[PDB]
Amino acid sequence: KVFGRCELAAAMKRHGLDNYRGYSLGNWVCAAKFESNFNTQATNRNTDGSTDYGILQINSRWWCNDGRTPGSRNLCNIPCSALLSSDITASVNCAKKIVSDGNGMNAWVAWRNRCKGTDVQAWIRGCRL
Ligand SMILES: [Br-]
Ligand SMILES: [Br-]
Ligand SMILES: [Br-]
Ligand SMILES: [Br-]
Ligand SMILES: [Br-]
Ligand SMILES: [Br-]
Ligand SMILES: [Br-]
Ligand code: NA
Repeated sequence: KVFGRCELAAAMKRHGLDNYRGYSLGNWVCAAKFESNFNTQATNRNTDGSTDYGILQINSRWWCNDGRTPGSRNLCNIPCSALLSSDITASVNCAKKIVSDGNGMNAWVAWRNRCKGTDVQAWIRGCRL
């Protein structure tokens, strides 16, 4: 599924992501835009053999199990395929764990490079919330 901007904002807010760990809704939408372009089915392979999955591009090296990342962890205790569903519940719960591990949203390199320090409120402007 490819979300619209305000559609994804409302779904993130319903799942408790707005202001989670101090990060306003616009930060999460911005990060979803540049990680996946709002597409739940997005996947990308990394050079070390791990793969990133879903709306927020969660890495198999640490967070989910895809059965082809030797030596990796499964800290969200989830199959990586669960992060590709049209329902964002699994991706949101895992992101909550990732953002709480000490480095904030700097875990998402596209957030640090393309969202951090910008006018992130523009990503929820004009949405009915
Ligand atoms: Br957009
Ligand atoms: Br594995
Ligand atoms: Br393969
Ligand atoms: Br683990
Ligand atoms: Br949803
Ligand atoms: Br933080
Ligand atoms: Br915001
Ligand atoms: Na893994």
